[PDB]
Amino acid sequence: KKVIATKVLGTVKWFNVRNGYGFINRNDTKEDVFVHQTAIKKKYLRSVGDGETVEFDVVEGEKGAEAANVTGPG
RNA sequence: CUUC
Repeated sequence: KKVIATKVLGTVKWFNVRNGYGFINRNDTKEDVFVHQTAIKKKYLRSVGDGETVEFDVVEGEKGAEAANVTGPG
């Protein structure tokens, strides 16, 4: 729930619509960050596409770092 | 709901 970073840019590595999650690779540190469908801002509402550039916050989830408030750049 |  704690915000670790804000307005981070990254590239969607993959996002699986069957399982409802994927990973975004941060452009600043080159680390993958977990992203759940519920963390994506508005059929497949709340999805992102592989290869897309997104902007997001990084928070500390139960299981480590995850994306929050995932939107288009800007 | 953590590398499909």
